[PDB]
Amino acid sequence: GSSGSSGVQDQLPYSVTLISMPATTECRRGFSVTVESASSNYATTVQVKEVNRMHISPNNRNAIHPGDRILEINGTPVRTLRVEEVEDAIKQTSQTLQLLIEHDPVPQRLDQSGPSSG
Repeated sequence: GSSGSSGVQDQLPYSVTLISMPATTECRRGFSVTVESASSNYATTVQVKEVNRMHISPNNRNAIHPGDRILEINGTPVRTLRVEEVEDAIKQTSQTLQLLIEHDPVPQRLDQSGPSSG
């Protein structure tokens, strides 16, 4: 009922994020998204291309960010929401835009050169 994503049981840690902001301040949205369909017509995967902290806000700016992956939009599975659907949702510039970002515990894969010499 409440939650559910091909796995009700509990395994390994995880931190989910949810951002619910009203419209996008008129005009066009503030951030762009990527739609992958592999070799089909519907959606298969969504990724955050660009994101503006000014167009959005210092509140949802922490939750969302460029590089993450949108699991659900407005409270719906993108893995099922046809491309047009995944895009239309964004077009909505007069309604509460909900974005569910997934945050993993694992550390950020950075370089591999610490403080040399001792």
